[PDB]
Amino acid sequence: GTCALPSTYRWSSTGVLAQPKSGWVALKDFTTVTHNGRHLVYGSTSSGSSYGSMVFSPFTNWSDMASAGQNAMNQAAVAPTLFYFAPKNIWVLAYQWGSWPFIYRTSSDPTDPNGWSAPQPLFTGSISGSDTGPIDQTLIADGQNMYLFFAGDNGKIYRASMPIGNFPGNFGSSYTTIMSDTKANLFEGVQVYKVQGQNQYLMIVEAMGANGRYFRSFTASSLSGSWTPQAASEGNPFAGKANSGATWTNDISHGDLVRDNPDQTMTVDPCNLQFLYQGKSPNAGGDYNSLPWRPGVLTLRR
Ligand SMILES: O[C@@H]1[C@@H](O)[C@H](O[C@@H]2CO[C@@H](O[C@@H]3CO[C@@H](O[C@@H]4CO[C@@H](O[C@@H]5CO[C@@H](O)[C@H](O)[C@H]5O)[C@H](O)[C@H]4O)[C@H](O)[C@H]3O)[C@H](O)[C@H]2O)OC[C@H]1O
Ligand SMILES: [Ca+2]
Ligand SMILES: [Cl-]
Repeated sequence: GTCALPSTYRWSSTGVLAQPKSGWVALKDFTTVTHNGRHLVYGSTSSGSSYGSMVFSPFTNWSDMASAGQNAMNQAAVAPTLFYFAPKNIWVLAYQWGSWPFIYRTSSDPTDPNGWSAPQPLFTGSISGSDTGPIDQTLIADGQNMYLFFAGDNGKIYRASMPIGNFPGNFGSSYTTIMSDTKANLFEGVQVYKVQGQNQYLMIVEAMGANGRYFRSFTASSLSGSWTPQAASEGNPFAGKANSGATWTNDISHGDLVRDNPDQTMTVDPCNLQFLYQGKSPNAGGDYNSLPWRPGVLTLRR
């Protein structure tokens, strides 16, 4: 009853799933789990001037995302990562920008945008040759170690680790540079998952293609191991204009595979793979920060 990841990906897509509430021009950078049988989605927001964050009211079907309440967080958690940390029975929301490069907060109730604890440092390091600094963290643990992965808008992917028993905690300043390519090839939006039923981990990285944003995939047998390109070109992407089946967007950008198990292992089921992504009208132009990004969901066609 186990499935493998395909070598070539083909998706079908929803249309735009929701419009930003009054005061925002974009919904972005989604992170999602299933919580009590419902979709639980955090994201960045943009007013065009600054980024903030929000959580949607829980909803059972993606087709009902359009009517879900949009609940602003009073303290911004830009480009968030949401998961349940089972060893301490606590929810974790990690994010960028504030007192430290990466930050996290904890909660016993992840549906509440303002029930999160005081911010704690997640990462305090700095990288070279980046206009942004550390960007788009994710967190993932195996049975032994908690890993931090992140990007730098500069062609590099970075990794840090600690024994799981030391988490929640600060990774500190140290990191490993694990991948290095052109800025376009390894840009941002990095995510890492355990492939359920396989001795395999899946990494996806957002790249800048000729036709728009797309994702390149890599696999590893271990979270500390080397990453092998999988579907890693614009013509044969993990997800992009070439294979999304989306008509409303030519961009497949920063989001999260749908995680049915909300825990720190970031486990995905290759038999029912879905991708909650951000896209935008091909006609939308202007300053990056003002782009009208919207949620969509891809469903893998097997
Ligand atoms: O609490 C306070 C903090 O909030 C504060 O955080 C700072 C907030 O501003 C941050 O600057 C942003 C860095 O990230 C950028 O997003 C990039 C922009 O570039 C995009 O890529 C471009 C797309 O178009 C192409 O043509 C072009 O070639 C690409 O480069 C990319 O997709 C985005 O992710 C934002 O635009 C910046 O506003 C800053 O880093 C934070 O430090 O700090 C103080 C603290 O007290
Ligand atoms: Ca993310
Ligand atoms: Cl490491």
